[PDB]
Amino acid sequence: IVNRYEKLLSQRPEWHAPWKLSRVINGHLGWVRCVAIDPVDNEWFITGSNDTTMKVWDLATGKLKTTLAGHVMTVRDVAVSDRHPYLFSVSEDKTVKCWDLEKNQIIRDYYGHLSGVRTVSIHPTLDLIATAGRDSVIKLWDMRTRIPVITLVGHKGPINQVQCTPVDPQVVSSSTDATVRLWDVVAGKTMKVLTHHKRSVRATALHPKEFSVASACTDDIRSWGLAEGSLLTNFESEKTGIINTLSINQDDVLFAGGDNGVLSFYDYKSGHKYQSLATREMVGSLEGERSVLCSTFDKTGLRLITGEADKSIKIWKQPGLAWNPN
RNA sequence: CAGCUUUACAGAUCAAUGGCGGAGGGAGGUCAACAUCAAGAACUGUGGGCGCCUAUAGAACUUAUAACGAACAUGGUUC
Repeated sequence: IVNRYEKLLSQRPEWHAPWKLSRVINGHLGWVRCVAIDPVDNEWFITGSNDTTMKVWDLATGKLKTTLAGHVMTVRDVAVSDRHPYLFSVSEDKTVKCWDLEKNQIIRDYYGHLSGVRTVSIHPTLDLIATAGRDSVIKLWDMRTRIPVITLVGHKGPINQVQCTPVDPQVVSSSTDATVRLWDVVAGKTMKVLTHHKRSVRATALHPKEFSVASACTDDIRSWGLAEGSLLTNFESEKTGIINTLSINQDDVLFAGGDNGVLSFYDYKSGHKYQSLATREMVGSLEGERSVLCSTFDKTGLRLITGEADKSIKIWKQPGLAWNPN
């Protein structure tokens, strides 16, 4: 309609600074298909991989702190907790393990997932984590009693990212069924099922200050306030690659990594793509490989960290692009 | 052999003041329920001074070749 387009044209987005590559830390001998940082501090960030390991990394130096070898198969995801000094990690060996960070050694392997487990999210407020695998089910664990407390049946296929919010919409799943769910853990049921994607929403992330949750199928990055479970915006992601990552920055600077490796940045809520970045790879590696598989920002937000399939981790420092809608 | 404090004693006037006072058990069970027993050598309250000082106090148990055991098993997890 003309009534909306005109309005869109009238409104302007804020000039977010562009992004330039800063650090590249070829250290893993495998994909680096998870990355995470400490809520409390931003000194280190760990990165689980197809190595089977996960390595810890000092941001400032870029130096490899230490390794951790508590899986058999490849690590798919990790989550350092704000409220406790535990690092949860999870691998396609079906193990959702829990590393003490006072001793850097596993403690509570949680057992229950029938098959390769894709993501963890620690609940920001509770002493409870949430994991989901190709199982097609998101189980919540009491961390003390290392048992699945509840489980969330709804989904009809493998479930990827499964973020935890502190409100009522306490889990924000995202499947290959292309539904992204909002659940009520307490009710033992769904509350609202965002079906707006076309394909496997293989990426989703909570906004820090804004109580919303960007989510990405093969192209269209939707983003939504999950209070009602209502759409907020659609991003200009029109011919970008298969969106692997979908991290959001503190300053409303949503990042999206592709299977292409084209690092695409967007103003959040606007839905305005305001940068593209061509990937890079090593002289030995192939041009098809290069692809940002996992990524996240620091708590401040000036450094984006992208794990790419070059067996690398690339950290990114910081005139905006013209609007032009449909 | 003097002095004062307590019991055992008559019969008292019984005020005065104390102390034993709502004055009423003891010994024990291979009997329970609860609490609590590894922490700044580490305890608990009380007010007052304003999470911390200063007086009150209380305190059973376990500990310095460090422990509830002058005793010694088995698991689970990683390496």
